[PDB]
Amino acid sequence: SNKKTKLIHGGHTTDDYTGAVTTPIYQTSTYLQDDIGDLRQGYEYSRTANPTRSSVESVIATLENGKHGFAFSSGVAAISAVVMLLDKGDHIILNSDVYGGTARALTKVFTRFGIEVDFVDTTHTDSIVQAIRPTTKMLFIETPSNPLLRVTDIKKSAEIAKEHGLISVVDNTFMTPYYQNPLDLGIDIVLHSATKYLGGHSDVVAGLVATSDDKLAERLAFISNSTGGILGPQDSYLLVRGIKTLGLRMEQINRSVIEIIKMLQAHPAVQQVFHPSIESHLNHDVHMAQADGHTGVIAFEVKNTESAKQLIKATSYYTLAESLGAVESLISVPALMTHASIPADIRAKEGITDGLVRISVGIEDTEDLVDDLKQALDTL
Amino acid sequence: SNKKTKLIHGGHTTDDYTGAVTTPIYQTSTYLQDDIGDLRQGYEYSRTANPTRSSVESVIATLENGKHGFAFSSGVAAISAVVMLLDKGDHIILNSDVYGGTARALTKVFTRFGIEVDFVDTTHTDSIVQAIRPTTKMLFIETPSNPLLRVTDIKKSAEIAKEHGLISVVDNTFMTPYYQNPLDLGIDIVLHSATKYLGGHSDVVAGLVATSDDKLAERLAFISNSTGGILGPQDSYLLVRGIKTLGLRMEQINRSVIEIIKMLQAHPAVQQVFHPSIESHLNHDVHMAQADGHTGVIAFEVKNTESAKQLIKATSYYTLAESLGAVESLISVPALMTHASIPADIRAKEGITDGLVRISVGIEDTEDLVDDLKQALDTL
Amino acid sequence: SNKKTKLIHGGHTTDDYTGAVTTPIYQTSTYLQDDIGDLRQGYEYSRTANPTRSSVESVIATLENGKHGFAFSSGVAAISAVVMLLDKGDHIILNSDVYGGTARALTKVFTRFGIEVDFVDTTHTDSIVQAIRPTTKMLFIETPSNPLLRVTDIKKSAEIAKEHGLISVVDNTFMTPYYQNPLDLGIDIVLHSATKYLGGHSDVVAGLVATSDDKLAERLAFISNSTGGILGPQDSYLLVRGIKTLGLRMEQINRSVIEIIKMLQAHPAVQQVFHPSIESHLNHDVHMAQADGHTGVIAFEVKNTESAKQLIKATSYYTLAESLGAVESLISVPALMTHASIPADIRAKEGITDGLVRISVGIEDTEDLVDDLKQALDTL
Amino acid sequence: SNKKTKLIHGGHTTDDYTGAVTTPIYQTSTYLQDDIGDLRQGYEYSRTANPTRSSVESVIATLENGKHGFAFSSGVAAISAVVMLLDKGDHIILNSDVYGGTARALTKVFTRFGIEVDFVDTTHTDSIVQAIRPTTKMLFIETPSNPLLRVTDIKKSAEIAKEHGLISVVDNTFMTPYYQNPLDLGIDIVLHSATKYLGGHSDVVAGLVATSDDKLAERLAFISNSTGGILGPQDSYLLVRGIKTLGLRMEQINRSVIEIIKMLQAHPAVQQVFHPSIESHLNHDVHMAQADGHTGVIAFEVKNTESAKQLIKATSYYTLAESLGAVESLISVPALMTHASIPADIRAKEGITDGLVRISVGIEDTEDLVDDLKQALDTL
Ligand code: NA
Ligand code: NA
Ligand code: NA
Ligand code: NA
Ligand code: NA
Ligand code: NA
Ligand code: NA
Ligand code: NA
Repeated sequence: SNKKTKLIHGGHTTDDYTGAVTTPIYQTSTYLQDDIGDLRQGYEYSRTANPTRSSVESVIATLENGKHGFAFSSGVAAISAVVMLLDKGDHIILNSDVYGGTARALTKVFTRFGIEVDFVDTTHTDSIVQAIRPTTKMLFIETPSNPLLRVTDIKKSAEIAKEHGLISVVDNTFMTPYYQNPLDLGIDIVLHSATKYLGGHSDVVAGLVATSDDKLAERLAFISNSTGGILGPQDSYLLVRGIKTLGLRMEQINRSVIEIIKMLQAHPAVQQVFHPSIESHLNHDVHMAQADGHTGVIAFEVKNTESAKQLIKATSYYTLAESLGAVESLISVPALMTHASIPADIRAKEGITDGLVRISVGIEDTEDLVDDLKQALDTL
Repeated sequence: SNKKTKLIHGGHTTDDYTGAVTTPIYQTSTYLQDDIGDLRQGYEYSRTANPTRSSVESVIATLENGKHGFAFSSGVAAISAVVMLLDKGDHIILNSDVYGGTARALTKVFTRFGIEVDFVDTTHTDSIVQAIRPTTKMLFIETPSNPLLRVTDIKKSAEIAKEHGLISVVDNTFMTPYYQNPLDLGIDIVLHSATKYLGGHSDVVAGLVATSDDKLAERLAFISNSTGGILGPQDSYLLVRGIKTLGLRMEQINRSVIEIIKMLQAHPAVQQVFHPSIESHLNHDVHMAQADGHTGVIAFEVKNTESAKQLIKATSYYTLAESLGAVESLISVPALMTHASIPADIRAKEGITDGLVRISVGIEDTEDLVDDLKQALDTL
Repeated sequence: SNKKTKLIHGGHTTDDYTGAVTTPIYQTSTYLQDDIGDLRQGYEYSRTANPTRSSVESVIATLENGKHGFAFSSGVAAISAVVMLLDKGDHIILNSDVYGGTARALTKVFTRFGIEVDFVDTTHTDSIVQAIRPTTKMLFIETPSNPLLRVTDIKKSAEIAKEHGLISVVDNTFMTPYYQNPLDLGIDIVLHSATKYLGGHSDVVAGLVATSDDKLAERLAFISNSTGGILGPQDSYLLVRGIKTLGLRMEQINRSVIEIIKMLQAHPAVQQVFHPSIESHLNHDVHMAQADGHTGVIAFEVKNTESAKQLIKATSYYTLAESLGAVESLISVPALMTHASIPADIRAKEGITDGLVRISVGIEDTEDLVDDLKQALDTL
Repeated sequence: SNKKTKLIHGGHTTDDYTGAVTTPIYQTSTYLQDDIGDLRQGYEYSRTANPTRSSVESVIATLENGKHGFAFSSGVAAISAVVMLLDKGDHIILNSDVYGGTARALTKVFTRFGIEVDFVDTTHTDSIVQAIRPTTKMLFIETPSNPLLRVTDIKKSAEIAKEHGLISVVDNTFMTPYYQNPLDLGIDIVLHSATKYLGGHSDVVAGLVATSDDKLAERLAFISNSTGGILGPQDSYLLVRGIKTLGLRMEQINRSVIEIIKMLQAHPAVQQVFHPSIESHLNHDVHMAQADGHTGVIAFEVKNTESAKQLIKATSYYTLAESLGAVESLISVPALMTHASIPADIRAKEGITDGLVRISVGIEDTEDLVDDLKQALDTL
């Protein structure tokens, strides 16, 4: 019925054979055949299918109201699988500030295979309509984006994509299936870095893909079986286990996000704050129309580089590390850690100022996270 | 010094920190930074590098006398990584009977990205010289091949490749590093389905790549980090553990192979036998010059389909399943299980007769495997 | 600072060496010594100590405000370890309705070693004072108990134990460290079946023990090293990971418990309800004085056996299985599943009527659990 | 049929449900019941039984020609389980130089429960007959023993035990089921530290017990379920996997043992050598009559402490660590590492001289182990 219930009882995460209430870990590569071609339960070679991976795939399919799930060895492997639906000469539109790893994959790997890529500001959907070429076959959207959390209208992107015969894809990592279901809004394919919120415990690198399209599912399965970026059984198990608490975690993260944003907007040592919950944020109405909660990623400006470094070292409960979506709260400085190769004045142009801090809110006590960040800001 | 010693003491498979005599399993995605950019031991994000994966990579690099190792989520992911060294318009030569999954990847995935592929009979190396085009950039060789175990001269293929500016690649799965070291013979890149002999226990799907070329290594690392077909830490650990016994396993397998081949050549219900140890086999001299042992895969002809099915069901110690390189002995019928989509008369043309049986010799008692197969053959 | 924060940042659950933000899994048995007696980081043999087990032990010690943690292969192994602090001729007081496995261990195993055991109603602490013999050395208390949730005054039990020179022990499984800290109230030793709430995901059988007493800790360590009921590294890792969400899980469980109890008290097909939150419950004041939340175990009477079976099969979100403390809600009938060997009229005497149902509330949506149970009750 | 075959095909180590050729890892604690009391495949709570543990138990039972297997969290937990077959006032005979952990368990833990223990020189079996008291109920034998490898006649010990109504137990760790089967010679119970050869890779701490006695099996199962020293599923899986190569490993170890002993007997810097293969060894005939191979543990005298330390640091392929039975060769000095608490002159009395070195032969190349040890000895 309701979401927290569905997280527990949706999908196939028990053992039909023994009744084990958790998915068995099939640390195995091949399977007995009773006769040539007779598969006991459909399995014959773990790259093609493995029952633990199948359990996690059924989970992501159920949670996104899709029909088919796919588990890859990482988020970028999921993305490469999806991009491989295209041929040389095909063209793909991506939102202009898409994830750095996504941009790198497209422009430094797939353009060598004749995939053409255009980055557009999808915050106005007519931008998409202008960028459509006769060779465009895919529209690829993150919402909200990193690290400034730009929101893209998912439903309109889906309509545009259908009208022009495009495969629509949403990287739903930041929102998770708990808050935003792109397939329900007409999108062809939804994907996730399960490395982040879904696994939720910073201990699995994994990607997940869901679709309701039988033909797209068949092509994805062919690509996964032929290029082989499959998730292993132990990581699939840890993913299923982590997803059990997704709702509780995201709701705690959201309570802290609201309180932390109040604090940041009030504080003198903080200028601009980037988050879709702020009513002045571009397309705040749109986000509210397509999601019923918020991501735990916030960005905000302090004065300069050394204020940011001071902030990092003054906090007791914000940890300096890569990734987002941990049980710990994480802090980072994009201009030094993710956008450092970009020349400084294009960084400034894009809003990636030297004092832009990104935090990924964890599940610590709300008041502790507010107080710790505020006392650290008070030293600036 | 000697090979069985090197299998135990070569590579980094202990913990410098605690002294643990086995590699710790780093079931983790990200890493604390003491300062922005200060990595404690070089780690920052598990897709880029993970210390358990690093342990297995150092093992494959050491065992092939290379400098750089790479661990992928499967053999075909290793192969796709290597093929992605090429650009649209580039051309690759493969041996004509290359692994079905390899052929499928190249002709149904990578040709859509403008990679051109030509299959040649590399058992005569001048075939390679004839097939070279101005656009050829890669030469890809399995030796010996599946399921008829054709041998290709590795050293001459390396010389040819160097003279024409080609990246040379050997799929060394069937021989393993214990018996055949392509990098020692001038090959640029060696790869493995570690799913088979290296893991050795039918419980990991994985690929491994080694090279001595710094620039090729840098490009492989970039491709692995951007397309993300990485092996997880638990599977890397199981790989290291399985490789410990590789020498003992391969030597037992070889003792049984010699005895089983004597039996098969003597038996009336058996026609042709395919294995590089037979002195009448094409390029037997070449194989002996480039390897100091044998693969555990044998193929042999019985009369027809139902003799093969009878054989399978009469044996007590040969198991009907996909894959090769298990501790169990495995039996299969290519014409029904791996070449069934090919029309019957091209199957016959290629030697894939309806009675061609393939066995992958395991580590059971030699006399038991000889006796069990012979008594099963005696029922034909 | 606050509890949800302490769950994330308390204890040692990162890797000092690589910075890995999760505890490495040391799947290892022994450790290199640089010189005879020189242990690099204190490890020499995994039974004596293993760094993953050490991580989980530091977690349980921190969460109970103790000094020493111990991880055993199960709850009953923790209990046997603690009972082995005694010698033949020593006497132990346990609360009269203690866990069936505990009772069985004491009366069918340890009495054969000359341990004498007396069961008393500890809901009145003067019962303890009456039962003290000159040979009594241990007082062992669960609060609240299974399946009728009797509450025992922990602080008074501690005072009594200190005055008469007894080792006081509390089985704190049902409350978890999130809600009840016996060591803070003077108890010598606190233990847990981490199989239940702490692991929280029905995928680890494990026990945990914490103490602040150096001498008791030394004796426990000696017993653990000599009788060897240690938890393995993979299970220790899964325990640490599960404990991360303990607070969020228990708080969701508590919201549903309050609402479900309102429903049960209102429903006509339900007679008595057993839970310490009910103000009419014996020692409700005491529980509130020693805990700041509630267990997720509830018991309640329906009419008879077949009403209970009907109830079980009418619910969609209550699962029929052993154990408690899962993410799923669990349902059971003690008179058939845990007290079936007791004659029927002593069952009735004790309150274990044929219609007594026990539910362990999970983390599903509150309204779904209320509605599902109520609609199932409405069919009676 | 033959032993290497039985290691691969004996026991239940595949999945009946999916056909998976390796045992699934049931990382689970409890199991769905279709009706109260209806267990789908006999499982209801993982402490009582877990299907991965059941797989390893069936393996040890098959390999020792027993009927019932039991897997414990360590060797000493197996031993404590077996000792708990006794009651206060019962008396147990152990061989005089039994494992230090065994001696410590008996004399410092179980004597506090009224178990009486007598150490006798079982190398003459009439010693056993002299030590029998009216209260003796158990006879516990290691053969060969640590670190001087004394041999005890197993068959005569069994006859003696049966005639006087004693439960006979053999710690068969050093020989493994591959070479010595005590149950075949009349022994009631056989046990193993699977931490050593059976797991074989220094990455599992575990114990295994096998018996053919239904009543003893029922009592062991009751003790295991009530005191809870169970092996977890991941460790059970790693045990099954390690046992696959037991025969190949032990045979390599034995080839190196023979050659190393020739070297040691010839070398001037080496005095006495302790190993049952030497024809001058006490009860060499007896060992040959009850085993068809040898343990990989050897002890030998060098001059003094600093010759032993020099030896350790001169070898390249002998590793300084606790335990025995690794793939690596291990070296140790009992007088400093296992017998250091014993006063020096009783050490000398027992033969534990300051220059007594113990090596556990691994699976490195034979000639490398001979040459490395000899060149290290040549520096003395
Ligand atoms: Na939505
Ligand atoms: Na649709
Ligand atoms: Na070679
Ligand atoms: Na070279
Ligand atoms: Na408390
Ligand atoms: Na105290
Ligand atoms: Na024997
Ligand atoms: Na017998």
